[PDB]
Amino acid sequence: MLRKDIGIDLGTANTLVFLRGKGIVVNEPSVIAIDSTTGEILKVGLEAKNMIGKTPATIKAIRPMRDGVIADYTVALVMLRYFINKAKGGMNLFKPRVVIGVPIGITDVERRAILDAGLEAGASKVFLIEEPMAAAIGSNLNVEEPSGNMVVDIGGGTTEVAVISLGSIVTWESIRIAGDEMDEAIVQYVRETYRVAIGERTAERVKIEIGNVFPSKENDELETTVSGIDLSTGLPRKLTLKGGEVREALRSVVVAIVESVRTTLEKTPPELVSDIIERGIFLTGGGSLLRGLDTLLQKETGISVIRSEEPLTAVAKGAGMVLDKVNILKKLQGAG
Repeated sequence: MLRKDIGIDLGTANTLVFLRGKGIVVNEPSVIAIDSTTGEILKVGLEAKNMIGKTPATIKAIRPMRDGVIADYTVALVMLRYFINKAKGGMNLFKPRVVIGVPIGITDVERRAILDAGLEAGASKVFLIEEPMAAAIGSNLNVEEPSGNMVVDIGGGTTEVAVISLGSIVTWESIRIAGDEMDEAIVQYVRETYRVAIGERTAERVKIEIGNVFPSKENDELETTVSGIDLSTGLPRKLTLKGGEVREALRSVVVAIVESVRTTLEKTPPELVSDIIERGIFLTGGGSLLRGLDTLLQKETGISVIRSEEPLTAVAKGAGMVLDKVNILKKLQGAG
């Protein structure tokens, strides 16, 4: 196409870009590294993320997106522009149409900030789409049908729970407790339990390697090691963590997620709840990969929980795909 159609999952942790007719063309951490004094852009993406917790005073590794929205506008803009340009494979004579995912609980001010960023970033037209909706579309769930589709989307910034029907969200809950809060909980557990200071990236690695929320011998037996500073001696220290401890460290976050799902179901229209019981709950998002999360939610809700086939790319895919679905596109907020 001359005018590209782009779908963007601008996450607090990772940014995915879908290009209609090509697929996912961008999959990089939502991090930008700059020279702390001049403001020169040093790196964007993976090379920038690799700097987190390891930068000299002359470099600042920034994650402009937080809680599913723009935390630092000027930096978010530069990052967004970089990713869009990269998605287009170089500037074209015609500015692309762009759809960006947003949390349902986003405010009008936060919405406008993203629309403006999109236009300044080079889009001819920008549209905003709720993440769970994009996630459902990207997963080929027939969102336009009058059939209850409950999606639990856990990203890095927010946990979104929505019951979808007729191309729209009927009931929902949006909490700013997700992937980032999980890493944070691990960092905190280690500090409090062992008086050892570890970084955000080490905590994330632990989450990925042995993160789990359902008790089982298998999960309890999972183990890995973390390295940091023993705050009692000031000496470097390596220690082993087992699944049981990580599950406990994640208890509060899980409780909050379980509660958001339970709360949404309770206020969902009965006919839709009837559909959900038959259809099951769809679990997706990068933050939903915790071991036994589907098992836990199924036990807590009494309803079958099905994991997304492509939990990381669903939102970007849907955002791109909606550009070819007029009936849904028509209802999205836009600018340009």
